[PDB]
Order: sequence, then C-alpha cells, then structure tokens
Amino acid sequence: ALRIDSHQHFWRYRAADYPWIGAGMGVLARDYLPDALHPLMHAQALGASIAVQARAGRDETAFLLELACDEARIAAVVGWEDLRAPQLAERVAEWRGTKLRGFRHQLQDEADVRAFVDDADFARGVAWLQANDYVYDVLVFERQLPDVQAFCARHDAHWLVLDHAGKPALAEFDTALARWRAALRELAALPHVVCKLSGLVTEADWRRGLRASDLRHIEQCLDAALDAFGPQRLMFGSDWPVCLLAASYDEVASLVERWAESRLSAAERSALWGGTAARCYALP
Ligand SMILES: [Zn+2]
Repeated sequence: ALRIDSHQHFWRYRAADYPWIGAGMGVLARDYLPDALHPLMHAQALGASIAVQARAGRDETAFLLELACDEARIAAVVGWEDLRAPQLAERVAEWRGTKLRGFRHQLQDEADVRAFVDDADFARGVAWLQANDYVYDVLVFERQLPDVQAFCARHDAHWLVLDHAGKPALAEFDTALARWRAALRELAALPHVVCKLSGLVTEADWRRGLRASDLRHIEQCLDAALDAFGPQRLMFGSDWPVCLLAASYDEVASLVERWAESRLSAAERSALWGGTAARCYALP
C-alpha cells in the first residue's frame, strides 16, 4: 500500500491572504512549499502527500495543481471552488491533469454552518461533486458536528472526509470527550464518511504548550475514532505546517505510529498509513 500524508497545506505567505494566521503564530507566517515538506516525509518514509486548500479562492486550486504537476510526491489536491455557483461544472472542467480529487470549504468559519450546508445552491454543488466522484472534506469545530449531520446523511453518493477527527475540544478534557464522541458516532454510522487522524495536537492548549496529559487525551480520541469508524476508515494526516504551532512533523507522526502499533494489525496499519487515503481519494 501507498504511504500517504493525507492532509497538508502549502502557501506563499501574505498576511492579508491568510486571515486565520493571527497572533502567536509566527511559525506559520512564512512560505511553506514542497521543498520544505519533502525531507520530513522522507524521515517518516511517506511517499506522497495530499495538498489541501488553505484559503478560499480558485487561485488556490491553480496554485496547488501547479505545485503537484510533475511532482510524484504530491499524490492529489483537495481544491477550492465556489460550490454554490451555477457555473461549477464548467469551472471544474477547466482544471487540467488528474490530481484534483476533491474539494473543501472552510465551513467552520461560517456564522451559521447549518444554514450554510443546507442551502439549496450549496447542496446542488456538493451533489454534482459526488455524481462526478469528487471527495468532499468536512472541516468543522466539535460543536458544529450536529450542524453537518443532516448534510452528511444527505450527500451519500461519494466519500465525505471528516477533517481532524471533528476537532475534539482537547483543551477542555480537564463532558467534552463525551459530547464529541456522541457526535462522532452519529457521523461514523454513515458508511460514506471516513475519518482523518490529523490536526489533534493543535486542539490541545498549544499556546501554553503540550503536556503528557494532552498525549493521553489524544490517544483517547484515537481510540474513540477507531471504535466508531473501524480500522478501514482511518487515514493519517500531518496537518503540516499548521501542526508546527504545537509539535514537529516527527512528533505528530510518531504519536499516531505508537498508538497504531498498539491497537492495529499490520494490515490495518497499512490502511491507516495510506491504503485508506488511496482508495477514498482514488489515488493511482
Ligand atoms: Zn489544516
């Protein structure tokens, strides 16, 4: 099986273009391009990555596809389009090559997520994506999970990927685990929803710094994801470079590696570390 980092970003940094990079986030306020990622993947023996839109514009899609062209180490792109546009189909057709495998909108930043996802024009777009075998990545905060339950139940025609295991409020674990878990189980009950094991270190209190107690809390979330989704619907992702707010690329991968060695068979680990990503994103 392929060994895939299923979730990473790239950017030529400009402050105004990335409003979510704010104060206390200096590590992110610079360019992150494929050259910077490849040594880290090499050290983890990961052969390829999936690059995911980091801002909302068609030019982000063009940027990522350009980086991915002729670069075997970028296996796919999850791009951005305005899914509500009537023009969606003809716009998607503009993209050349085969590496555009899915889309993502930053739902978490919307004022009314439920209103956003149930919107007729958005539903039309997502329906078109699914009819055309494009994956959709779901990005929400833990408390927004109930807001997308109906959306996920409705759009069952192709794979929906839950980013970062739905962002459990790890900084609160000292009702939080319970609430997130109930929402996670309800989503995992749908066969077409799969789960990224990624983006966990930055849901702990990284500003004050990660502690052993956070690592144990993360393992609880990993265990809950495995219970709900099963071993065939889990995929590793680094969430680099965002993960660097809290931990190194090596620390992020090792955390999942140690957990998987404990809880998974060899075959199940191969699925976790790339097989599931390859089958859901239709990676060659
Ligand atoms: Zn991310």
